[PDB]
Amino acid sequence: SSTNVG
Amino acid sequence: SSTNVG
Amino acid sequence: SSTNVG
Amino acid sequence: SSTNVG
Repeated sequence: SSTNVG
Repeated sequence: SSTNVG
Repeated sequence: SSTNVG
Repeated sequence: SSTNVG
């Protein structure tokens, strides 16, 4: 899984 | 899964 | 699954 | 599944 917040 | 917030 | 918020 | 919010 991956979570990316710019 | 992936969650991307610009 | 994927969630993308611009 | 996918959810995209511009």
